[PDB]
This record gives sequence, structure tokens and C-alpha cells, in this order.
Amino acid sequence: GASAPIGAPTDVNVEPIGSRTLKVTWRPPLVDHWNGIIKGYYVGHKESDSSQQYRYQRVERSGINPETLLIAGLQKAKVYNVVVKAFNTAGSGPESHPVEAYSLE
Repeated sequence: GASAPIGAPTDVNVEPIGSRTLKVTWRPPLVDHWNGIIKGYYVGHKESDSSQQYRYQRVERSGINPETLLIAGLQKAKVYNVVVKAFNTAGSGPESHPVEAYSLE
């Protein structure tokens, strides 16, 4: 039946931009991985040395490439990593490999 995309978003980058904010950018999964229409993404992040689950934010697909998300309100002097997955109507696909960045002032 209907199922989620079968590949991860691509070219994920994470840039510290100061004020405890990270700038996350990424591109869609390979077109042949979409298994339908991409409706949006979930961006997950956590502290690199935490055994907690990733914390996620849902973002709608924009008409722009790459996609961009600012993650602000982070803690001082900690290091984070970020993952992204795409979703279609059915569900969310696999996640990108984490990309790491420090929350810088």
C-alpha cells in the first residue's frame, strides 16, 4: 500500500550563527526515493552526549531549495547534532546521518 519515502534528505549542513542559534539547510531525498509526493520534513536535534531521543520540529515543504530552518533558544556552550527526514502523506522516511555544531554566542 501507501508508504513513506525510502531515502533520506541530502546535503544536510548545520552552521552556528551566534546567539545560541543554528542554521540548518538540506535538500530533498533522491527523486527516486520519494515514493510519492514530499509534503514536508521533520528536523530533529539533541545534545551530542545525551541518550535522550531526538527532539523534532515539523516543517512544510517550501518552493525553495535548499530548505532552511533556524533552531534558536539553545543552551550555552553545548554541542548538538541535527537529523532530517522527509514525509509524504503516508509517513516519514529514514533520517540523514547527524551533522554536528556548537551552540555559539
